[PDB]
Amino acid sequence: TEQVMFQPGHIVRGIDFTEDPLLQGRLFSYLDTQLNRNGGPNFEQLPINMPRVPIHNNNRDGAGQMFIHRNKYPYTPNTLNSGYPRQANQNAGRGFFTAPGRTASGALVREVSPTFNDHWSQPRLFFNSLTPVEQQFLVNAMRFEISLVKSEEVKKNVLTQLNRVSHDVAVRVAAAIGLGAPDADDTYYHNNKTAGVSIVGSGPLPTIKTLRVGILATTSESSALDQAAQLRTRLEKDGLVVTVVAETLREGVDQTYSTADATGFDGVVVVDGAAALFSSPLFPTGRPLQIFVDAYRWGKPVGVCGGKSSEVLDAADVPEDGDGVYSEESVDMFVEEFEKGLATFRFTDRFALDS
Amino acid sequence: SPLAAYEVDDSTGYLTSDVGGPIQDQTSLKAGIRGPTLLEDFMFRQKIQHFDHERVPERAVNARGAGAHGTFTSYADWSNITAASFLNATGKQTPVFVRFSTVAGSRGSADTARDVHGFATRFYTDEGNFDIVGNNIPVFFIQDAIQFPDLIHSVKPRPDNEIPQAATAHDSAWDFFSQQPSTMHTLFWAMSGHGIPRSYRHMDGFGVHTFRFVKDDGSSKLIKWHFKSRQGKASLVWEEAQVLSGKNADFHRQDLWDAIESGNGPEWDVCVQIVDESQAQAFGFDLLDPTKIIPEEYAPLTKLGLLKLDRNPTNYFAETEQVMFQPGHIVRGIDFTEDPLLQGRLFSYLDTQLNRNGGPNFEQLPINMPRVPIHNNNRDGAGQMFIHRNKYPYTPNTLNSGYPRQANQNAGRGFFTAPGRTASGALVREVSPTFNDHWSQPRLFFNSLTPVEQQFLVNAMRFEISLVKSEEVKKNVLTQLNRVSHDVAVRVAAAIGLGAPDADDTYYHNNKTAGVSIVGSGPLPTIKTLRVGILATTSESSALDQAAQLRTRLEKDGLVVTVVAETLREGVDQTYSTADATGFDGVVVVDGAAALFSSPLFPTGRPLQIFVDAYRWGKPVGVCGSEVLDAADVPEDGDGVYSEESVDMFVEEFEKGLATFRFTDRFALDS
Amino acid sequence: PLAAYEVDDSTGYLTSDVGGPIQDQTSLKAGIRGPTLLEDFMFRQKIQHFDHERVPERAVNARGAGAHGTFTSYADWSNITAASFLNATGKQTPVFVRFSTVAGSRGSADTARDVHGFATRFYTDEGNFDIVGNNIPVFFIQDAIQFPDLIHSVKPRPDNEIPQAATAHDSAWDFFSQQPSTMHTLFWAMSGHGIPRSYRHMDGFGVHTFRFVKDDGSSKLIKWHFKSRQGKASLVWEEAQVLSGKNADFHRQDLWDAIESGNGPEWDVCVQIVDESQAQAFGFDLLDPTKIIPEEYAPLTKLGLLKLDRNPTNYFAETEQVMFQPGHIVRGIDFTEDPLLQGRLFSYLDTQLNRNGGPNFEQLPINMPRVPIHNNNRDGAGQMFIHRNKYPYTPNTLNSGYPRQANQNAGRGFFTAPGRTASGALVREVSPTFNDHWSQPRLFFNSLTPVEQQFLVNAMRFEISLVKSEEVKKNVLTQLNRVSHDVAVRVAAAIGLGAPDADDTYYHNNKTAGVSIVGSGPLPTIKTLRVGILATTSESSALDQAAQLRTRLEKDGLVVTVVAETLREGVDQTYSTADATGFDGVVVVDGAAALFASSPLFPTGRPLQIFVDAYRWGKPVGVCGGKSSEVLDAADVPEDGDGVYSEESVDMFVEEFEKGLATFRFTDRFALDS
Ligand code: HEM
Ligand code: HEM
Ligand SMILES: [Ca+2]
Ligand SMILES: [Ca+2]
Ligand SMILES: [Ca+2]
Ligand SMILES: [Ca+2]
Ligand SMILES: [Ca+2]
Ligand SMILES: [Ca+2]
Ligand SMILES: [Ca+2]
Ligand SMILES: [Ca+2]
Repeated sequence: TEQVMFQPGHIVRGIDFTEDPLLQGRLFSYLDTQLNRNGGPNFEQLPINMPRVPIHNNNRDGAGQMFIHRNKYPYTPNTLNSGYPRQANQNAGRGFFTAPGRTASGALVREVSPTFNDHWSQPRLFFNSLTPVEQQFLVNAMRFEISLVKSEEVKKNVLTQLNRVSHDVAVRVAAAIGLGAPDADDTYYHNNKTAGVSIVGSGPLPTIKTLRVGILATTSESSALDQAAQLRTRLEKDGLVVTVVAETLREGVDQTYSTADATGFDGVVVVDGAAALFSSPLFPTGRPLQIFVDAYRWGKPVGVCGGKSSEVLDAADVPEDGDGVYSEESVDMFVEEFEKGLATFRFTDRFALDS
Repeated sequence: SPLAAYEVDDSTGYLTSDVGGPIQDQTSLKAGIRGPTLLEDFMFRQKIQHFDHERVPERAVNARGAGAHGTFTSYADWSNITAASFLNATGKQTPVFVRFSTVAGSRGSADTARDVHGFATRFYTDEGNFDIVGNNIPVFFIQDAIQFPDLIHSVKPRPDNEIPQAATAHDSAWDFFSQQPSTMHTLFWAMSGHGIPRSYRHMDGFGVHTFRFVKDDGSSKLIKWHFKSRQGKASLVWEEAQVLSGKNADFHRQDLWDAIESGNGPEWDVCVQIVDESQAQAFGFDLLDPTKIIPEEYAPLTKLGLLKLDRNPTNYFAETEQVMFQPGHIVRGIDFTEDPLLQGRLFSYLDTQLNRNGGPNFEQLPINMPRVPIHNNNRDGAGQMFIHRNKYPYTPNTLNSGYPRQANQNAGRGFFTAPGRTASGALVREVSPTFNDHWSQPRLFFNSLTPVEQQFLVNAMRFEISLVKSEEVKKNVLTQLNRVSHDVAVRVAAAIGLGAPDADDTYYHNNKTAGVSIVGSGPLPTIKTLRVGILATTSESSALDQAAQLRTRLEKDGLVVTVVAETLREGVDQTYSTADATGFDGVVVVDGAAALFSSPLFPTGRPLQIFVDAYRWGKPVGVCGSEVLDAADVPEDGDGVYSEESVDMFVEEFEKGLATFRFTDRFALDS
Repeated sequence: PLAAYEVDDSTGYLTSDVGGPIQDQTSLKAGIRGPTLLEDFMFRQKIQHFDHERVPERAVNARGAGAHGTFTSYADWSNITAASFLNATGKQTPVFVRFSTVAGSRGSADTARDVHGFATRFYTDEGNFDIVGNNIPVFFIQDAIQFPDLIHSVKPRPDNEIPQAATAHDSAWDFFSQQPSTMHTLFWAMSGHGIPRSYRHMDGFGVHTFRFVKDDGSSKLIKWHFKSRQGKASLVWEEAQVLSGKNADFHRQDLWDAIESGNGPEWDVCVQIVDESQAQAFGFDLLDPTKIIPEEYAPLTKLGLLKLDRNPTNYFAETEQVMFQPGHIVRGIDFTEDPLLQGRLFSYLDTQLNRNGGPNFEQLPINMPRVPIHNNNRDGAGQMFIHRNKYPYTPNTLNSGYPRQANQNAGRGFFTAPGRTASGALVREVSPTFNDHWSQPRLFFNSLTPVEQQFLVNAMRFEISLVKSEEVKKNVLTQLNRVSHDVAVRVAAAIGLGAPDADDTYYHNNKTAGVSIVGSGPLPTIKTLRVGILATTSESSALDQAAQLRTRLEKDGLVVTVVAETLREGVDQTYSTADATGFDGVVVVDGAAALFASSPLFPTGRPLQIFVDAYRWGKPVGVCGGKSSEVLDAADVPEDGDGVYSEESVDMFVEEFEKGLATFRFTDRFALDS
């Protein structure tokens, strides 16, 4: 992984470049930068970089040269090696070839094409295509980052650009930084949308295999660990990755409260045998409840399994009838409902919106 | 062998990039037929990038050299003196690679420079690579490794103008020699024919330092490595070496390559002198001192095995340029000594390879790989070619069950420091007083040379010191030479118009030692590979007939025959224009060519000058079939001068001449 | 010039690189006969440095030597170029020049037969401008992508790395005969241009067509030609072979010495200037680097004087580390679509990463400009600057918009010639206008003198006789025959093959000025030329003669070496170390006549050999004193021979001998094919 050295210059017959000036310059950079990383010119000889076909060429020597070349006439044209290696091109040897319809005309220029000049319509197209909560998250990311910019001039300049994409984005972002948004400039504003760029709108996940479920239990009650073992079995059958959390390790418990965190899970379940936990030298004060509260605040499916739920849900300020909040005595029923929540993945009705 | 797996065949196939994409490489991609070249041309950039990065730093010293592969075969089970696995059974064979080199010249300098020579041998043993990084001279200029940059800066070109190339013939070098008297012994060797060997095959190999042989019972003895050439000892003469440096900079590397290609691969008996630890100061000097030899009179040679070089490299850069030797490549059964020159060497080779290779994985290059499994916790680094399966590369571990396991005197045939070794005293930057005699052994060496040999060494010093501009340095040089031999001081002083200092007899003596003279080592044991130039003419069908008759005879006796004439044709190898006496070990003029001794086809007098140069330089010379000998002012009665009508008779005599190799009576001596 | 970076060690105690005083002569050991200690930091820092002294040699032109100097413009050249270094009569700009061979490694001999580099850096007030040229105006190949093919073929065979610094081997001649574009440069290399007498006696060429661009955007096509003020001179090959052995450092020493004596070499920096409309008007393509513009079609314009007058202080730091680039270009100059030039632009910037081992090679003193640098290049190994601007990106407001963009209209920016265009398919195709590989080789050959043509035939005979492959030799004769049937026949005769039937397609009888060495006439100056005076310590009068000649010769700027059996006052060299290749002219004092008729002090026949060699190689030779027959007879040299002198009078001898030094070579001494 550290030594793999990719290049857009690693192209094959059947593919060609375009005159995208970003692409064009990349072709130089990767070949050159590999000299930096590898410290010499024979980086294509590292195992991870080698091809899976024979190499025939007249490249020689260089630091770290791993081949012993038999051909002692590595120049073209030659007779002393019978004209080998032979040239490959469109008509012989399945050579790479530049698309033959490609042309260039005009002055040799350091000029930008005016066709590149619309920097704002597509940002607006992308924004228009996000759902309302998704638009809010984007506004909030901008509010977070721009509020950390110290220069008032830079912040003003940022609002000027954002406003060219969307007046509303500029207004909402300005609100957090205590500046005024400039007046609407409608040149590039439009209402068009495009498919397949939204995450929130992309629907439930097609598979929940690998998703992580944290089961918060206790060693204080044999009943709680029995619940967690049963839940584990039912969940693991479906390819979910189960972590049972308790105060200390023992058979069946994967993780102590001290090392556990809501970020370790895609869904969190409390077994009702553990309701009492919701201070100790074994974990920070309030840790078990905070794992549940965090998972809820971050949109994850959360639930209590066993039939007794009000104690836990009330301590966590989590409404029993919320979307993505589960309570069932039946392990089977609990898991069936919970797995729907995992595919839904995030319950976005837990996030405030600008009005 | 690591090398077979990495050989790449390009005898068939379409050209590809390094990542296997078929491409072309003859025309740049352009915006129109007369247009500018495009940055998107990856074919151009990958090819030019590789070319732009072909070169690597030359070796800090010994940059000019050539290598070959071969085999070492043990003569015995040497258990009784060493635990070394490669020496543990009669007939046991180990692959070797050897590089020979000069020392001061950069990588494109002439082979026939006057210099110390490197003789570095890698034994790819079944218990690790073992390197003996030796020289063709048994003693070194300096007594402490820390002085190496001083010696080498003084011998290498002056740093303002990088003049002169591959030569000690300048002020700085002789300033160093005259200020650092330890240099005298190696200097005498370099100023002898040992500085200009006839080939790599006609020189011996020496480890220089005292090492230890260590037995499995922990006992040790002190040893000197001496590789004894089976081809004999032979030198050029200095004027021939100078001409050679211009006419064939590649002379030694060509000589070696050709010998191998012809099934005449060079051999050495790999030998040691072996003495007890108690004898470290028993011979009148300290065996930790790398400026001293053990005279053979005090310790004879034990023949351990045969070294044969019999395969050339496939790719010079990948094998010869990239081989990276280290005296730190040691194996169980061998140890170091407290020789301060050897001690510091240990650090230098490991570090300098980072410079050449540009990263730390230089032992992964095929030529540097061992021939046994590697088990260690070395990881990562630029150019990492392995994919290590062990994800717990730390010791001690339980998560990899304790592997790799520690090897030591009692486990896993580990290396171990000789257990009888000790250290005692202050931590000092002081030179042992036992190292202080810088002059007796140079005198021993000089005494041991034949009179003409002593003349040649004197003439070498006369040549070089006359090129020293500084009057003060010249005087200092005579001061030191005079401590070795008053006569050497006198004779050298005469050439530079200075007076020698009065005799200082402190270190004078009349002792001699066997095995250091070239001139005295007798005729060569074989003449195979030696070169005969037959000077002929296209004028006379009879000249060509004569030449071809000589050729049949001489080639059956293993000699390399070159028939020279005005122009090439069937049976003629070389034109006069490209021919030179330095190309030959013997010269024969065929009777029919007597006329040649002006043409637009070669320089005026070239045919005669080849014959005259060969005679002046001491070679066997002859005419097969009066006038030629008169023209060349060569006496018909001369030793190593042949004059016969009978081809068989001529061949028989001439071949004795080739064994004698040099007729030293052609050289004037001081009286 | 680089004074700020000099370090003086003429006084003081030894220190580490961090200024701690230390010693460096004995290792630290556990006891006086003990093992060396790892804690010996004095040892490790010294030896680490030594271990890492070397850097990769240049991929080509590894063997070379450099000096500092000054360029002076002759005029304000505004009317043809915006280049600031050319914008005022008398304007001076510091330069550094490196001269080189091409194929040999470091340590190979100066006097190998080869193309030679002539790379000039102008440290201009608008940036460093490099002209990375050669001593031959045309190059072997027509596309940069072919460079590794040419260089692999010329460099040593890669199994044994043989032969050093030579085209005289199969691969080279295989490549030349398979790639006929090579013929022009090949003919130049086989002429005296392949073995120049010194770096000072050769010219410099940019090779490619470039553009001169005016501030108004208009452009003209130019060829750069640095015309030597020392004259043109070559060695003969046999002499060159001996020199390679006797003095591998010959050209570097010659240059070093000329500068130290106050005879720094000079060139007129010239251009041929033509209109863009003339790119195809001369019967060949100006984009084609295998073609010269005959001077009859476009005369040379003298732009200014280049003079080298200061040697480096440290060869490694200055000469070894200087890193030229044709991409070091300045406002007022631009490139052309020459496909050889085009790819070179990439190569030099990349290859310096190899040599320097890091990206900040422009910060080495020798590579620095003499004007402020303002850019947003940052970090990288070996970063020597401490940049204050903490906003190194454009566009910025946080650094007020600095550095500002420079272009045609502001800040005196470089700009591409605005009339330049491209048109057509993106192609890996050679222009048919490049296809004539033979007419110019023929024009060149036709322009040489008869003995010069013989020398070139003989170079080819020498090299091609060493090619082992019969098929390569036959292919070589096929290509040479397309240039000249007579050349093919004459070369063929040495290798015992038949030349193919005449093919007259590209034969012609046209000639061009300024390409012949032999025809360029006597040297305009004899200052620095070397005279060896052969004497004897056996006769006090021979020493007196040598001394009187010394005075007379040295007065005229000649470098005089007196040779005798042994050194003493007034004798510079012994016979043992003397050689005819060390001299441009040889004089025997008649008091020394007896040595020309055995000694432990030099090789048998040495004194006579020096005289005979000098004669055979065409040099002026003579005897001073009145008694010349003994020496001249022994040397088989005729008294009435041109370039052979015999006078009693020291004054008269020197006047005649000096005319001979300017003639330089007496060509009547060389046999010609019938
Ligand atoms: C007994 C005295 C010594 C002998 C016989 C010796 C022998 C050699 C030989 C034969 C080589 C070339 C190996 C090859 O062919 O690649 C070499 C290289 C080298 N030597 Fe030593 N040497 C000696 C002393 C030293 C000392 C004292 C130092 C430094 C403290 C030293 C540092 C080097 C370095 C830096 C190289 C280049 C190695 C490489 O690039 O792989 N030498 N020496
Ligand atoms: C018109 C033809 C050319 C001329 C006159 C030319 C001239 C030179 C000169 C004079 C040097 C040595 C500069 C110095 O003294 O440091 C040099 C080095 C070099 N050249 Fe060129 N060259 C030409 C074509 C090329 C081409 C086609 C390539 C590759 C595409 C190339 C790649 C190099 C490289 C890699 C070096 C070593 C540069 C360095 O290490 O700094 N040359 N050339
Ligand atoms: Ca193509
Ligand atoms: Ca010096
Ligand atoms: Ca000898
Ligand atoms: Ca063991
Ligand atoms: Ca070859
Ligand atoms: Ca000439
Ligand atoms: Ca590096
Ligand atoms: Ca521009």
